This record gives sequence, structure tokens and C-alpha cells, in this order.
Amino acid sequence: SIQAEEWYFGKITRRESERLLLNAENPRGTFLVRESETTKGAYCLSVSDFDNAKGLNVKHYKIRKLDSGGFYITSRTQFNSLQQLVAYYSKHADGLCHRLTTVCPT
Ligand SMILES: CC(=O)N[C@@H](Cc1ccc(OCC(=O)O)c(P(=O)(O)O)c1)C(=O)N[C@H]1CCCCN(Cc2ccc(-c3ccccc3)cc2)C1=O
Repeated sequence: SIQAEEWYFGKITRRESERLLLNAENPRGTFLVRESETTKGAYCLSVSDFDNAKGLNVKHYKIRKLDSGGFYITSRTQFNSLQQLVAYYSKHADGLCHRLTTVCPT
């Protein structure tokens, strides 16, 4: 159950996710998963990043959920659960701004 996950923030807005992630104390890869503001049944993986060009900034990746069961950011790489997706992207940056590291503080 995703509701049970500490990185699942459920129904918060994109702006709020940004407010929480743009904390100077957050290293690259700080993240949270939330409901998409405008797509029923899809989620957003909000991730903090940092470089000298943009400083501290946030990237939002849409996570798709198949009726056929799979979770994915890119259809080429699917998972049986949102937990497995989160675990995979904590080890591989692949197309993300940074691999997932720590859950975002409130
Ligand atoms: C409005 C905005 O910010 N758009 C996001 C997509 C997006 C994300 C969340 C979202 O939330 C709803 C909300 O704000 O509530 C909505 P909305 O519902 O607002 O329309 C739209 C975006 O464009 N992010 C970028 C992220 C950085 C990379 C470039 N890109 C394309 C891409 C390329 C490669 C990969 C990839 C990832 C991992 C491995 C392999 C490939 C992923 C994305 C994005 O999507």
C-alpha cells in the first residue's frame, strides 16, 4: 500500500512539493511521490537537484500506472509496484536529474 510509504505525500500540490524540496539542507536526489494535480490515477515523483548553473532546483517526473499493472516513468522500464520503481531509481539515475537518495523532510 503506497499510502503506507513514508515518501508518499499523497495529495499535495506541485508548489508545496517545491517549497519542501527547495530547502538548502536537501542534498541532490531528495524526493517525494505525490498525486498528479491534473491526471487521474497518475503520480508525480518530485526530485531535488543542484548544480552551479541552476543552484538548488526541482524536477517533476510523471509516473504512469497501467490497468495491466505496471508502474513506469518510461514505458521501456516498468515495475510491479511503485515501491520497486522507487527502489530501482535509488540505484540508477537513468534519465532522472539524480538517483533518488533521501525522503523529503516536512
Ligand atoms: C510541467 C512540468 O514540470 N512538466 C514535467 C512533466 C510533468 C511532471 C509532473 C507533472 O505533475 C503534475 C503536477 O505538477 O501536479 C506534470 P502535469 O500533471 O503538472 O502536466 C508534468 C517535466 O517536464 N519534467 C521533466 C523532468 C526533467 C527531464 C525532462 N523531461 C522529459 C523526460 C525525459 C526522460 C525521462 C526518463 C526518466 C527516467 C529514466 C528514463 C527516462 C523522464 C522525462 C521531463 O518530463
